[PDB]
Amino acid sequence: MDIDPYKEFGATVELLSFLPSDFFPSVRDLLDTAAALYRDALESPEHCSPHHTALRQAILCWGDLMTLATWVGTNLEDPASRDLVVSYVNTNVGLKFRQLLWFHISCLTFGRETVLEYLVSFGVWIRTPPAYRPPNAPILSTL
Amino acid sequence: MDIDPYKEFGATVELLSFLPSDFFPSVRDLLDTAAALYRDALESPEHCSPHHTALRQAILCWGDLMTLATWVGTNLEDPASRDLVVSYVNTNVGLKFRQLLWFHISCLTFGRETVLEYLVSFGVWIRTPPAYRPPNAPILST
Amino acid sequence: MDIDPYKEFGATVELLSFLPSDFFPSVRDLLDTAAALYRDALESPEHCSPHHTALRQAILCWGDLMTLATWVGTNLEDPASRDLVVSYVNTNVGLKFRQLLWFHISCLTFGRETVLEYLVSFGVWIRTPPAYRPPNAPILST
Amino acid sequence: MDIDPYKEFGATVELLSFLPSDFFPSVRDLLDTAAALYRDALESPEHCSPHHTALRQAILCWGDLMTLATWVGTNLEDPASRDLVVSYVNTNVGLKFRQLLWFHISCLTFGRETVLEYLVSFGVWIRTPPAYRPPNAPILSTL
Amino acid sequence: MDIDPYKEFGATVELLSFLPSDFFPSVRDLLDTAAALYRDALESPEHCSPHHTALRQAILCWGDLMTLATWVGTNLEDPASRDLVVSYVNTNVGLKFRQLLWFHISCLTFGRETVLEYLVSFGVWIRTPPAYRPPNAPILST
Amino acid sequence: MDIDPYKEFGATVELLSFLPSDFFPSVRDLLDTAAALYRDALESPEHCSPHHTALRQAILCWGDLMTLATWVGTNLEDPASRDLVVSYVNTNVGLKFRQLLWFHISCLTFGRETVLEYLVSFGVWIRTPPAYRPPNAPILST
Repeated sequence: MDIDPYKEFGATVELLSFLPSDFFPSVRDLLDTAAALYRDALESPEHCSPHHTALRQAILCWGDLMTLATWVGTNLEDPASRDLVVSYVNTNVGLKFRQLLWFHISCLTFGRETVLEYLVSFGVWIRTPPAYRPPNAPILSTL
Repeated sequence: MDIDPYKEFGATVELLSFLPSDFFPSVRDLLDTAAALYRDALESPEHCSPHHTALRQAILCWGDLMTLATWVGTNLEDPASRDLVVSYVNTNVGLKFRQLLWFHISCLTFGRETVLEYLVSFGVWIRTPPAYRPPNAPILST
Repeated sequence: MDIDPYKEFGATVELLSFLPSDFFPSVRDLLDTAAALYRDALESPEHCSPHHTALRQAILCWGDLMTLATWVGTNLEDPASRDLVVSYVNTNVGLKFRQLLWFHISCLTFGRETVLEYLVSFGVWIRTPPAYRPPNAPILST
Repeated sequence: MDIDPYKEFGATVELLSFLPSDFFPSVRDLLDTAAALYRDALESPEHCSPHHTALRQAILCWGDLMTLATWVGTNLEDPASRDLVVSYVNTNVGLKFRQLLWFHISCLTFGRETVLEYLVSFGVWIRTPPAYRPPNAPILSTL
Repeated sequence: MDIDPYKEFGATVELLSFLPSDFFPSVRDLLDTAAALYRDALESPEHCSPHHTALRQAILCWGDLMTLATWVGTNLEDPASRDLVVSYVNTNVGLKFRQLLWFHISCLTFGRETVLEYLVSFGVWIRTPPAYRPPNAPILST
Repeated sequence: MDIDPYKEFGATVELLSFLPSDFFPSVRDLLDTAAALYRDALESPEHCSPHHTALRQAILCWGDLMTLATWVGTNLEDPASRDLVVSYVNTNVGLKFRQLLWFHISCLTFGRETVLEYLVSFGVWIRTPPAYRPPNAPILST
């Protein structure tokens, strides 16, 4: 299927793919921010914003995959394949979940337009080769 | 942690526990019905209703677990492990999706006002003993 | 002495005698349906309708007879007596509760106006001989 | 289930539990007062008040348990277990039924606010140790 | 090349894929029903609705393939080839016509507003597993 | 129980736990700041603000826990019990009491809104990679 989750809010998979993997916080850090900043809005039953609506489902999906990881880790009889599967889940699907949760959280915190502007700026920044790129990477804030 | 997927709508997990496991349709069935009725509803410039957003997220998540299954089929040479994992993905993670996708497609077709009443009526129906149980189960329409 | 539980509503004991004993659902079924649809209706700061008050009293009384059953299971070593008492609580005190809880949950879901008519229609249905009896018994909806 | 019957009317199981067991009248006395003061209101089909609505069901439940007690007393073949069961029902569930019926009857007679005030006062009174507690216990009346 | 016959109406090819192949009626049945209800609707001085035009085109096309079949029966002496061609015309080109003619006769009788909803409801019905599937399939009326 | 002491002031136990353990200052320097800055306000009979009452109760509680520890130290002859109890009072609950005192003291000095804003700011700053975050961390100010 040719479906893009971020295409609704102006963002796109091509636009976000420029971000290096090291940029995103760890998934546990994103779920820690989720609680600490929006535990009321997430648990409350109002349709606060489409960002919240997508974020709830994203968090639940990550919960399901975490349960899947524990299931393999505790149940599987082969330590080698056990580690293989847990490491496959924690990294490959990691990237995607850390990216989606980060985008939604950043939108809620900073404004959709602000996040899109920052992402365009970082797309410009990263593609420059090191020898001429500025030393300090772009920083995100609404001012 | 304990976010409830259906709470923000008019149904919940415990409320949706009424409907038996074998009642819900196959994920392939739901996917085909979606590709048939709503192929642009989940591709329009902007989302129209929270149901569309939730349905789209459901398609993404099920696509992720489908690609996981294909990857397992390709990579896990051990036939027993490959069979176990493919059975798990389709029998234990498949039911939850079946439920979510069904709740978000019936809502689009008929609306929450009709789906929530259907979920109450089906509980009433399934609760009666087989002696007095109407042979024809309730079905959605209009 | 001879207080009638349903008299203050639109049904009575003799009126509710129409519905067979095996028609009513299990107390566990009714309890689950309640925990699913009305979990705050029976916990809100103040009661909203007499149906809520009566349903809450019914839950308390059934909880009392459930704890009696568990206590009997724990304390009565004599297996025959333990079996007799557990059978009694669930077969002779269980039917009356099944009836009360059903009448107070269907009223909440659909209202007295629909429950009383359903109880008349079911009498009409059950009264006909099997030759002309419609195969599909009447069921509540909307 | 975490349900409290008296919580609707301001009363609570914690609030009423302070009352000593000897305080409540015998269950037969409560059912004698029921008739003598509210036989018309109980038998009449109007929803006079939520107190009446709860009281009708409470009386019917006690009737059912009385039938249960007679059933065991007359039918059971073992006199020892027969007496055991009848005494278990007449005392343990007694406390609860004598308490509930007493609360509803007192509310009907005296006013919900008056009963709550008296119950708070008796909660203060009973918790005081004997050496400093007043000799005469609080008395209930609307004045 | 890829013109869609139903796109200009409220249904499509993928949408009409829900209804099983054996559900649609025989071409003879549809032809007779047409000769019975609409014999002047497809012969009036001028067309009244696009449904009439499309139905008339369908009759012409099916007449062309009927005459092809009769010509094959007359001319192809080889019994095996004659049997193969007559089977093909009625089993592989016959289903597409059955579909088109049915969609254009039900639309005339009941209108698109009723046919499109019927096609969604039948998908919902057929999708449910046999365990909970209502024994009586949905049918058009009024 | 499930009472969060910060629940009233806006914060939560999880929100303050969103900072690392070692970040909070020790009880000693913290109480020295309290005494240096608001002793006259803490000793005054004026409940000028809820923070004053909460802090007043907190220091008294910590003192009660310190007196118990000292009594254990002087009374118990066993070195093992003495060491374990004096550590347990200091390390296991020291973090919680060090975070409770810090919240109130910072709230008084800079204002509650400043502390709430700083908590989220620093919690977000501690989780971003160093090469993509300002080298110097945030600090309270007015």
